[PDB]
Amino acid sequence: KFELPELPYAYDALEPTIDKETMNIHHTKHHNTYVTKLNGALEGHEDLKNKSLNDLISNLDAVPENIRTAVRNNGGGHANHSLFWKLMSPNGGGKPTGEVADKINDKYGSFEKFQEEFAAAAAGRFGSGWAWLVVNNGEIEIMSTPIQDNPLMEGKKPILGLDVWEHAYYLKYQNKRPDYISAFWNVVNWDEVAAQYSQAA
Amino acid sequence: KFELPELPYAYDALEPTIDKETMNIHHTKHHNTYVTKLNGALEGHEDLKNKSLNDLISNLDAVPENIRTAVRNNGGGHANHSLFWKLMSPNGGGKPTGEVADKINDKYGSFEKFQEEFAAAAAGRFGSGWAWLVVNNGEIEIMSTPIQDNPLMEGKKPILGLDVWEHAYYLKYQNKRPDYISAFWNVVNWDEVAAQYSQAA
Ligand SMILES: [Mn+2]
Ligand SMILES: [Mn+2]
Ligand SMILES: [Zn+2]
Ligand SMILES: [Zn+2]
Repeated sequence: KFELPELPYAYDALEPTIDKETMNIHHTKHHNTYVTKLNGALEGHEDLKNKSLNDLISNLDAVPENIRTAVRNNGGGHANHSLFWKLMSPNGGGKPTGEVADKINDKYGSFEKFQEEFAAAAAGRFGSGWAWLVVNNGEIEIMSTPIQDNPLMEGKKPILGLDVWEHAYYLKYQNKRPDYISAFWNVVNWDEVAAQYSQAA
Repeated sequence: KFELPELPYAYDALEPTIDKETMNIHHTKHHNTYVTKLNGALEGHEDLKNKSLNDLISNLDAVPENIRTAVRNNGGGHANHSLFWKLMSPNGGGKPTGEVADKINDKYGSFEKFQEEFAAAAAGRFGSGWAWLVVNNGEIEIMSTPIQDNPLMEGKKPILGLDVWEHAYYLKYQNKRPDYISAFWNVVNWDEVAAQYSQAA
């Protein structure tokens, strides 16, 4: 029921920023694994096996203790990475657009301002985890979920996130995470962020 | 007061198993950073600045909330990695020796038995973290501390640990952690484990 999604672009379609090589691994390895561990946990747990990844991820209570964690770590990863793949593009980057843009300025004053905040957050997260641009009600803040936890698990709808696990950049940038973070901006598809905004609200 | 320690061996003195390259980074980058962040936190906090890394790490309460975390994440890392560097050797590996050996058999029956347990633990830890072979009283168990937390922070004296952060192997093994884990065994210096055992007890 849960399947590994197709990359809307080539694996080298981002080769300057993120090396096609990690793209290959991070996609056909890690991610896939999550989709695997996931499907094979809900195996036999009927009522669960009938829920959307989102619902499933949201109400982490309906899942029995015995496998709650696995649906978490694997349910989140599969969800997080799923989103990630779409928040980049060979024909993307630049500055935000749409209401998302405005809101961003209403927020931290200027986009560059926001960025400086985000970059800081993405670098804040110790160990593994992700950084995001939630949308709590008519508002949007900046947070960072550890390991694979997804913000939807706290009632906050994501619209932008950045894998910060060292496996998402250690090949090309090793320990220089800020560099990886700076680079990110070039590929980020604000069109998606936009769409992901209207739906949430 | 706190300084980055010298590697008792060359950076390529483990080149078949762990690539000299990561050895260089993991040592002169990551680790160093921790020693940096550490010294620069206790800066000004007098009574603290007079404690041994161990004491300091142990009683994580005496540290004010405002910097407790930093002494943690950085205090643990600096301690963990410090130990790690010594738990390997170009002239090491093989099977355990000394009372440590016996105890190991008393424990899981056989060393290979223990290994199978350890390897499992090292692979268990989700996200970042380390796996260890604690020594609680006259006994020794197997656990895994997340991120940089160190078992000494729970009253358990370490004698063996394995960096499991993806930065300790992603260069040579990428996502194949079990392989990295298997490989580990070859370099592990049981002589050290031994010594580290007598002292604890
Ligand atoms: Mn990832
Ligand atoms: Mn490390
Ligand atoms: Zn069930
Ligand atoms: Zn003080």
